[PDB]
Amino acid sequence: RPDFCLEPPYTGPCKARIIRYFYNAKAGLCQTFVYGGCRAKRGNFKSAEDCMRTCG
Repeated sequence: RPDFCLEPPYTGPCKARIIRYFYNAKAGLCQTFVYGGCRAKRGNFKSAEDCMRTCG
């Protein structure tokens, strides 16, 4: 599990409301967050599956 998996999700400064996934280490599963559309961090996934495969 890369360290980026444990960094908090980042919405960023753009104004869209795109649902993305992040790994919640406490819960042990990937959950959703609202992404603004630009300046994403590494722990920003397009599906629960991509998220679980990388961070799970």
